[PDB]
Amino acid sequence: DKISHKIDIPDSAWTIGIGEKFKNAGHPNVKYPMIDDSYVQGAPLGGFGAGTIGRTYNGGFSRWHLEIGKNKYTTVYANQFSVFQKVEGNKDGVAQVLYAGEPENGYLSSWKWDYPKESGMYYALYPNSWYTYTNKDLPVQLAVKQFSPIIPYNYKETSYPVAVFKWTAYNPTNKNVDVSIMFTWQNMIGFFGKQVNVNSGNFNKIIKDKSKDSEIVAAVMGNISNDNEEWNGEYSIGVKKVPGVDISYKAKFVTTGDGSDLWHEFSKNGILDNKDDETPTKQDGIGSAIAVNFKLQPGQTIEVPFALSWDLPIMKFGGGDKWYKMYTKYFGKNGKNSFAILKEALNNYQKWEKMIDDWQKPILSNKSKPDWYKTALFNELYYLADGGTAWENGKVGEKRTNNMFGLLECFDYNYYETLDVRFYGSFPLVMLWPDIEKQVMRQFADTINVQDSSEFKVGSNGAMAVKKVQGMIPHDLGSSYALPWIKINAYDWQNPNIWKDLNSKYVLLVYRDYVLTGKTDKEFLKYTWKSVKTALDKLKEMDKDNDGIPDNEGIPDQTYDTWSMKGTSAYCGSLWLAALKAAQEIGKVLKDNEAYIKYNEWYKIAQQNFEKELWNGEYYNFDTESDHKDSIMADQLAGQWYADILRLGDILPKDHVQKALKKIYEFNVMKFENGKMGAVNGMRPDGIVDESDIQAQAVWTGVTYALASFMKYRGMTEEAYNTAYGVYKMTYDKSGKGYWFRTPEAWTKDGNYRASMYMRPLSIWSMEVNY
Ligand SMILES: OC[C@H]1O[C@@H](O)[C@H](O)[C@@H](O)[C@@H]1O
Ligand SMILES: [Ca+2]
Repeated sequence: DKISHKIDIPDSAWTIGIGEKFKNAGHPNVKYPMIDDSYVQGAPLGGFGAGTIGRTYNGGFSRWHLEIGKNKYTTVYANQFSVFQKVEGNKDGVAQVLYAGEPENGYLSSWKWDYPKESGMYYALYPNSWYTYTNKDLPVQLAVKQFSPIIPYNYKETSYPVAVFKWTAYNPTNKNVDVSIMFTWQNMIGFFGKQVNVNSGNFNKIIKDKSKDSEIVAAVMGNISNDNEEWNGEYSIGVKKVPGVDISYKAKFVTTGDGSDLWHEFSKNGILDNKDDETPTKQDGIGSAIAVNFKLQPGQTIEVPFALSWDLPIMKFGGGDKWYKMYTKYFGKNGKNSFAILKEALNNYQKWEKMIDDWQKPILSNKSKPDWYKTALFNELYYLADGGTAWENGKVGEKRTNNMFGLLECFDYNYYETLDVRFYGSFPLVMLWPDIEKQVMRQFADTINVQDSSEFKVGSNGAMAVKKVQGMIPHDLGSSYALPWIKINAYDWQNPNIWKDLNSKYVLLVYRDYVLTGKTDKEFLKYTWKSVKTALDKLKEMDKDNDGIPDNEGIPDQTYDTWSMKGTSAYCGSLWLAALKAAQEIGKVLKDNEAYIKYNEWYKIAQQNFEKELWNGEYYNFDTESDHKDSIMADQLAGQWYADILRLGDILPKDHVQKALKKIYEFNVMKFENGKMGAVNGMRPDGIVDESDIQAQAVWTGVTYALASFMKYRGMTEEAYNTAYGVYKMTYDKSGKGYWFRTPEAWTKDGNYRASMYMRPLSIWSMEVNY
């Protein structure tokens, strides 16, 4: 490996060998079908609301999130980078697809597949990833840096459906070498969203943009139809000329054939036929190819950028609603703009690299923080783009001043912005894209007094319940299978209208968003104040025994939606205390004296009673009435966690908080697989895992990172990092379970999982709240 020193890979990048087999991978631990796309994954490409494309460490374009809200894992084998190399004065050269694999069927059988093992590495530090190619049969070594412009406090480039591939080639040998790099892409119009005739009308064209001292050559892969539908638009790939390189292209090769129409040209001398051909296809799949060729002298390096764009302006949801995607604000809505997007990237990618370096640098340059932590912190952010993210710029047909946003909980449970989960998972948004975060919270504020009296069947018990009760915060803002933002509470396993955490979590999220954006946004507090008061007043009515605290009802009436709580719970009860303290503080800011007085009085009574009912001398009991009420819950003081972040002070005595966190570390972490897998949710006082429910005996990745945050700002530094380390290790390490770029909700002690690609572990960013 002589190429690594010509490029700049941070030491904290996650790494794996190209073609590496992983032996220890986890699988779903549930009874019902659940997504398992394997460990062959990589950092995604694409902006927020754009649809994303997962290119794996083996090089394939395989995890397709272009249909917003859907996860489709299938390798489109035509989509590749390939290399030709010939030592000057040899008879023949060699050509190789840079993919550690081959197709299932006979299509593209002419190409040289099966990039060999031990011949390159993949590196990822989201939003950047890299591949190096150090192959004994390729005298020139190559690397590529690939990324999309995901940039905090930037709501423009961050939305773009674009990826840059910046190649570096270096000749360490004593001979001249002829080198070509070729990007191939299938015209994927009709890959999703088209019910019949999936290739029909697809056509490819070549654009040559020759301005002064500059040239871009691109293929635009579209359809002759001007229908404004989810399936229609354009893909583009292309390259920018640099000194020393020539460009060649082929507009049309057949992807549903043996591929020799393209490959006979490239394998001969690395130079394509430059044949334009706009003939539309009928049944056959087609694609385009863009190549560069250059000669490298001994010791010489060259850099060449390629790019990929996709203008698919319309997202459709299963209930029928069609929306424009966010990026259409900047490029237009007609679906004929892929070249413009591509050109913008090719002309500005160096600036974008610098902007990415500027935001990563403060963390990367802090030498008190271990590299493993940095690996997890940046790489967990894959989910903001990859989580079915929807960001609308208008309903198709009919303009407001805001752009509605939603991130899925996950794909298995296809719910937008699940509030009991976003309590943990929305940290990166408040800290890095706060205008989005406030928009999401205003969305929730608007739903609080919605009433929907129609009934649904509750999954856990078969009872019928009202869909949405006035004054109760909803569980979620709909499903991609139905009507995001319009039909809320898509979730039905439990009835969220009787949850005891949603209303308190809502208030805490509101006050968080004010505090962590500098305590200046009074207008945001004003917008949400009526909803905050309503939320707390409604929850207070669920106090059945007059101790001033809502009563859990002996069912799973909160985020641990199979783990029953009864009476006063540490979890919901601490959240209630913190929510009351937040509302007091908002009361003061807004000069609502009577609210301050009321919530202050509620707080004093509740706080006194919480302490009396649950403090046992070492920790706070799980609750006052359950069968294992004295279990040690990892999340028992979630309210105090948030109160620390919100600078609300002590809701409980410092000494007791400290004792409880020490107990959690000593038990839930260190007595669960030697502290190498995170914090188990429930432990019995004798040091054995609580087995009363599957949730009690799992580690929740987001709970655990949040607990690490809580420990850290209570000065338990070693405990904090050791607790977080088990999550990092299981996710990313060779001794883990192979969950990189699909961090799950939960795993049991065997390492097997529930719900890959989950929002909750974005809570790692709560470990950085001074950002
Ligand atoms: O894993 C537990 C989670 O399951 C999801 O299906 C629910 O939508 C969440 O509210 C819950 O917290
Ligand atoms: Ca009560």
